[PDB]
Amino acid sequence: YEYILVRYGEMGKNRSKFVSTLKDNVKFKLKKFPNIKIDATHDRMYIQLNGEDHEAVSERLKDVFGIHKFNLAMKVPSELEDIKKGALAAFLQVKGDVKTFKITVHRSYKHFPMRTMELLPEIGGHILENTEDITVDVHNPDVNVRVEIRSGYSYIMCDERMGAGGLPVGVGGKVMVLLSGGIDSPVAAYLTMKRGVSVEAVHFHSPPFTSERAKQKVIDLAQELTKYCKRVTLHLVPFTEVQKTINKEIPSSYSMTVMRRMMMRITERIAEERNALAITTGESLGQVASQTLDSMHTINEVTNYPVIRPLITMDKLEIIKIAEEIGTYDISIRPYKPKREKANRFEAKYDFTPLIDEAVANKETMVLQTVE
Amino acid sequence: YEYILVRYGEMGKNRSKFVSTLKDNVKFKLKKFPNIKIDATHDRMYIQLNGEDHEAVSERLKDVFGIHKFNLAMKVPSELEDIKKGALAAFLQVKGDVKTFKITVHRSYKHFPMRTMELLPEIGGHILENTEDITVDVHNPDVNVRVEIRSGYSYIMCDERMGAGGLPVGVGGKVMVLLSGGIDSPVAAYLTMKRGVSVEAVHFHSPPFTSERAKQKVIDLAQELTKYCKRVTLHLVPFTEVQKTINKEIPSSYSMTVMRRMMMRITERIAEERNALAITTGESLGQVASQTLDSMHTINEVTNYPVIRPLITMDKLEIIKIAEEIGTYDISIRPYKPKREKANRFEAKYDFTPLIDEAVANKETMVLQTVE
Ligand SMILES: Nc1ncnc2c1ncn2[C@@H]1O[C@H](COP(=O)(O)O)[C@@H](O)[C@H]1O
Ligand SMILES: Nc1ncnc2c1ncn2[C@@H]1O[C@H](COP(=O)(O)O)[C@@H](O)[C@H]1O
Repeated sequence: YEYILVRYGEMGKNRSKFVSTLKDNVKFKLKKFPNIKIDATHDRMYIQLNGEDHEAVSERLKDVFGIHKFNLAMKVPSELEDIKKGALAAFLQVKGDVKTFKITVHRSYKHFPMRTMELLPEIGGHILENTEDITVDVHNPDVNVRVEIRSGYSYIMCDERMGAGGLPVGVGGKVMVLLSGGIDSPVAAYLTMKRGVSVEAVHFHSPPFTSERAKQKVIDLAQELTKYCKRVTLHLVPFTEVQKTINKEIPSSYSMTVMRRMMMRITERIAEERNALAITTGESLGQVASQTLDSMHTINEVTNYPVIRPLITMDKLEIIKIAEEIGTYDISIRPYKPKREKANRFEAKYDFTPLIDEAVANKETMVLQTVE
Repeated sequence: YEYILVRYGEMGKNRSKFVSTLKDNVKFKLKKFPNIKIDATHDRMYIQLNGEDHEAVSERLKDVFGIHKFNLAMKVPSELEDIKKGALAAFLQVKGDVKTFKITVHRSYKHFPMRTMELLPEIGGHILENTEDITVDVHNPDVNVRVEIRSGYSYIMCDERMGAGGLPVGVGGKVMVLLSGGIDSPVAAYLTMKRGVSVEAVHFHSPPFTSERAKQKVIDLAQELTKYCKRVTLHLVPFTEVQKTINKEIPSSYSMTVMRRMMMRITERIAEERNALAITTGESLGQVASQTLDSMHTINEVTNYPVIRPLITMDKLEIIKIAEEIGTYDISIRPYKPKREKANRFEAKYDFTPLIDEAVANKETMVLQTVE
């Protein structure tokens, strides 16, 4: 009711970069709760509520990567009486079938006048004589009342919620994610972010002979991903001229291979511009619509940038499960052996460099946020 | 008791390559059951048992990638009487608390004299008057007795077992997997195989100042992986001289970066020799012992071969879970920001090409099998 105490996932200078990234991301997520103050130490993040609805704050906190668990806590002055009080207040904030309880005491303030042995019956007694049909269970308690005793101030909590886990978005760096309208790529973007890497999305569209409705899918997908980070930058690359030239200059059996090669070349040029160190795709091995190893081998020739492939060894079912969980599935669902020698030999016949450079120069950038 | 009918995972020329790969892998797995005959059509694989212990065959069948499910079946001639018989025999082969049953009839042979409507009470009646304390349930049956009626011969089955899933090892091609003694790399090798890609393992060891016990770990890990494919080819590359030269020629802050770059260069040279189209690693993002994106970005400079990274966005817990499931965990457990400009500038100072070529020439190859 007074505080939310967030416990970090897992991590010197590495912790600083972790904490301050988490701070900024949490701050941004809760900015529509302007009364809150946040102190983030190297071991714990303290969210001072100052009247702000703890439930409302909780519902937004659970979507932030980098948080293992968090607790709704009471911060009370550190003598027995103020401790007794805070325990009760914390206890009463627990909705649901509440019939039994337990008290647990961590004593970090070693010079506290009373012993844990003695504190137990005291706090229990105070909750007992201030409730109605409620007893204690040491073995099967409904509500665990945990008392952390520190000097000056002490925390009481009963309400432990799971966080999203993973790593604060931004701590690991930045990659470009190749986003398309299928089920896969948004999932891959999501998994990248969960490991603390922020993503900028890159989408190739060919405005005449691809529809606006298909472009809206990608925008909608990028919009949905805003739930998991501060903002999603979406680069829309006009691909139509490159697509046309490939049809004219390249033998048909290789047109798709070269187009994907051209996609990767352009994406690398964007990655450099944006100081991104890798490129994410939703490629996976061995599905009907998934490319062969031969295809992958031939397309990857054009870049020695890491190509992060989160779904590389995942099956359709686990991919769909996640897409459903994160809520990109129903948007995605809207219904709209190559060799290196030959790929090179065909590309030798026309200089795609001006096309590549213009496509980079012509990209449009949207910046999406969760619109509260 | 007479047959095992395997149902395929999921997949023209693509099915042929799938079926015959599965056939060869199953054949190899069951070669110590020499009486068995295997017919594999494009829709089903039939294993004629010919007296061979079906349980023993089942226990080895469940570890073969490419099998969704399989059934212990009876193949009986296709008139009512031989059908009644086979149903009972199939039913009686079911160990466990058997008290109720049900009959289900798929009628693929359209010109079969009797209708499903009539077949139901007949087969049920025959099992009823030939068992003791057993009735039928249409809603909550212990044993489902499924009758597939075809011309000439018909199948009865009650015993549906799950298979390993994934894709027949070999169907997708071949990659080199970089294998080390940690928890990760064997898991990555395993996940690669489950998507139907066979792996050849590559391990760098530096015989004087790495132990034989550490090399035995990798051998043990490769041995354990033989459970999931026909054989594991393990390449042991002597790395000591390259390691020494790096210590002498390279500034210390970059020695590890260059060593890994040298590893990747050698591995690519081996991949080519072995007609492998990619390289698998157990790299993941954002664990304490995992490399940074900067590190990954700088090491990947030296190869434009696909680098398959199955665990790239997995956490420690899911990695450990799998390593435990596949039984590599307890072997692994045995206790034994770089920039491209600087990496290149330092490597410019000494020609590592002769070292790279000799290491490739000096690799030793072991071939491991599951030793029944
Ligand atoms: N039009 C596109 N724009 C951006 N990325 C794409 C596009 N098409 C495909 N991709 C990326 O390439 C991956 C594999 O392509 P595919 O095998 O054609 O589904 C997808 O998961 C996307 O990450
Ligand atoms: N000595 C080695 N031999 C072969 N592969 C290795 C070796 N050391 C590391 N690797 C590979 O590189 C990956 C990441 O290395 P690391 O970040 O050092 O654990 C491991 O998962 C292995 O696939």
